[PDB]
Amino acid sequence: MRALVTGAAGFIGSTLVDRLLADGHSVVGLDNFATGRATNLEHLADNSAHVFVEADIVTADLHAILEQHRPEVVFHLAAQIDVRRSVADPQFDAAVNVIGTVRLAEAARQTGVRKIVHTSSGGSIYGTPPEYPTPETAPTDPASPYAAGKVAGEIYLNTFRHLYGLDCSHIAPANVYGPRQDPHGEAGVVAIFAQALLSGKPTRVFGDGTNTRDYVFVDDVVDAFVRVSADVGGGLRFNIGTGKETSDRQLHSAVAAAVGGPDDPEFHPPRLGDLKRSCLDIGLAERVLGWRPQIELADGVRRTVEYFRHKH
Amino acid sequence: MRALVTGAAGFIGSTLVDRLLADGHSVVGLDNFATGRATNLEHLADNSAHVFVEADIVTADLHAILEQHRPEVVFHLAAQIDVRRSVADPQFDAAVNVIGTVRLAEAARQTGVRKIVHTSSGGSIYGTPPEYPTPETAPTDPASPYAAGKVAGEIYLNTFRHLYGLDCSHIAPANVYGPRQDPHGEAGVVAIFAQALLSGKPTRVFGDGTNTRDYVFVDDVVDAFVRVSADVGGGLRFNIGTGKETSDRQLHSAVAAAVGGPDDPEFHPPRLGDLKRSCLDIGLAERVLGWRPQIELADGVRRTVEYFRHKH
Ligand SMILES: NC(=O)c1ccc[n+]([C@@H]2O[C@H](COP(=O)([O-])OP(=O)(O)OC[C@H]3O[C@@H](n4cnc5c(N)ncnc54)[C@H](O)[C@@H]3O)[C@@H](O)[C@H]2O)c1
Ligand SMILES: NC(=O)c1ccc[n+]([C@@H]2O[C@H](COP(=O)([O-])OP(=O)(O)OC[C@H]3O[C@@H](n4cnc5c(N)ncnc54)[C@H](O)[C@@H]3O)[C@@H](O)[C@H]2O)c1
Ligand SMILES: O=c1ccn([C@@H]2O[C@H](COP(=O)(O)OP(=O)(O)O[C@H]3O[C@H](CO)[C@@H](O)[C@H](O)[C@H]3O)[C@@H](O)[C@H]2O)c(=O)[nH]1
Ligand SMILES: O=c1ccn([C@@H]2O[C@H](COP(=O)(O)OP(=O)(O)O[C@H]3O[C@H](CO)[C@@H](O)[C@H](O)[C@H]3O)[C@@H](O)[C@H]2O)c(=O)[nH]1
Repeated sequence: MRALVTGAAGFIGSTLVDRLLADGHSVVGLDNFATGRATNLEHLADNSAHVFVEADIVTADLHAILEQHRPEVVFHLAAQIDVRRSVADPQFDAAVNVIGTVRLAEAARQTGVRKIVHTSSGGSIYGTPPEYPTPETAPTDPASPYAAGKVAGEIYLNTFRHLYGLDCSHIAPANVYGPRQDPHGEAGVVAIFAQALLSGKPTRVFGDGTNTRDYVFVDDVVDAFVRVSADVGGGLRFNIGTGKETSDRQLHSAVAAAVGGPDDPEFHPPRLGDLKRSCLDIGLAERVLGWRPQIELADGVRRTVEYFRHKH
Repeated sequence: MRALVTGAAGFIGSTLVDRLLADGHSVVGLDNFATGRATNLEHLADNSAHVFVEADIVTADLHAILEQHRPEVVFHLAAQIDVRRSVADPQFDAAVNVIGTVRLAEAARQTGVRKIVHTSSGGSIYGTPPEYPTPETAPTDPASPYAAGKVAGEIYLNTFRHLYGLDCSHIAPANVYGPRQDPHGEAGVVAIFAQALLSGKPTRVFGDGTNTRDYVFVDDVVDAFVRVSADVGGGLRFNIGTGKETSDRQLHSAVAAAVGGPDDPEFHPPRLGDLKRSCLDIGLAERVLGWRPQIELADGVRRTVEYFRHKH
């Protein structure tokens, strides 16, 4: 099939691009390099089944782009991804994450696109949820502008589905980690710990370091995108995670074990917008998509540390 | 108290301004005259308790404005209001209704505003709902971009409530009508019918004319706004309607009776984006706010026709 990936120059996006090409699809990648990296795509230079478009989803002529390339499925990964940034500038986060999504949907509905696969935020959209692990039936309750914009994106796509019959599904990942995640990003703790511990630079947790997340490996997340791209799970959100909680402190220890050396992070003040706990019920993805994560944290961390070590 | 009304030059906005002034408040009205009219406020020219600011919520320095005027309550009525327009240009609708709301919330949380009263759309946010009359407990299921943006607005304000403790409640009206509603557009059917029939100009219904809405008089909606402006019903949405369905055909008959004119509408094609039925369960507003609509359709329609007959 023909696929278009927004945020294609990014961590998850470039990984998804590689997977789709392997699966025999032709791919158009779209990115403005806000946080993505050309090196994530540089190996594709001579592949005729791949075309890259440098474009900003907020302002670009998405209608013209989609009219040219006629993607059957659009995988929408382009976003402002930093929670703290969204607090600093909710307007900008909303422009990229809400307006960008709306413009893409409006383009897609006019150009024969079959389905948009949205990227929500399983890790943040439920806010402080009524239970853990958190199922998709739990109400959204965002507590950061980033989380709100992701919810708004889902709703707008659901709307276009009613309005025009433009199919959509929402991939809602937990905390994604692995190769190609920006070591110099403001977010992505696994990458941050790995890079710093390899370099012997200081590491820090926030609060008492008890804050928990659900750490899911990139290759597993990519598989979920592929599964949901077919005519299945239409109209629905799927939590994509492991259903296992790992504290800031516990993760540090695991990364230290993989790198070697000391396991002694600093403790810094909590950050406004960040939730205390995150753990996803992944039953729906199993039942409906046949999706299950293959990579356990210890293995994923080893893989990620090794990757960083080699590239370092 | 100090109050600021966005959309103050509009139909509901100007009516609310009048009420707030009568209740002894100082009022700042804010509008860009996208759909509002200076004539709706011209009677206030010599009232020292009223100040008007011309500003576009999408781009104006709202922080500066709130820092100057220091409202305790912001009544947020500024919006793109036309469902079909939202279908024709979802980006523009999203810019005004989502981005505008986000910017206002970001301004308000910085200037010591106690509460924002949002205006949602009870009539559209539920889409095709599970039951009629529809309670607030029914899931939102928007089927127009306008409805989606109203839902997104709610969610962002709920987010700012978590983030900063900026209080919010969502007034979610059904179909509001009465004096000052503009008769010259495609929205505001009661006004359209009333002025056209008085003028002997053609009228029309859409589809088979059986579509229903819940018609609630402007003064009733204004009272709900005032009631919810106190520290009451924090974090909640309130359906503001009558809980009675009137079809397009029945409405036309009602307006024709009030005017004393012919009841012979043309029949035009359906409008994409328009729901078939809309009816609100108003129990929650009664319980929490002590609010009930006083004005029955027959009486409200009479008062609406009179507005056009007495108009300067
Ligand atoms: N990494 C995680 O833990 C995680 C978990 C849940 C959700 N997500 C979502 O997954 C998606 C991919 O995130 P990631 O982890 O790969 O981060 P990333 O920053 O590597 O990927 C985001 C990509 O979007 C691009 N982009 C940003 N704004 C753009 C714009 N206006 N126009 C065009 N392109 C733009 C960036 O340049 C980047 O390449 C995002 O939607 C993110 O919100 C990530
Ligand atoms: N009329 C109804 O049936 C009804 C019911 C439910 C919801 N609402 C909501 O009630 C509010 C008022 O609607 P109305 O019926 O009075 O219509 P209206 O068009 O008279 O009022 C909207 C006002 O907002 C102003 N405005 C629009 N965009 C603006 C911007 N970018 N910056 C500043 N001002 C801007 C317009 O100029 C106008 O004065 C809106 O939020 C609308 O969505 C209306
Ligand atoms: O130096 C650091 C950085 C982070 N953390 C902790 O690591 C966790 C994860 O933080 P971060 O890597 O910044 O990710 P999140 O803010 O949780 O959000 C990520 O995971 C979400 C999952 O839904 C995505 O939506 C977001 O885009 C993505 O940035 C938190 O508990 C932080 O306190 C540390 O202890 N030390
Ligand atoms: O010439 C006309 C115009 C409208 N209608 C009918 O009247 C009804 C009401 O339509 P309209 O006045 O355009 O309002 P809505 O599209 O229902 O939306 C209104 O009511 C919502 C209630 O929440 C608000 O959110 C919106 O801002 C407001 O425009 C519909 O069934 C139309 O078919 C006619 O029969 N003839």
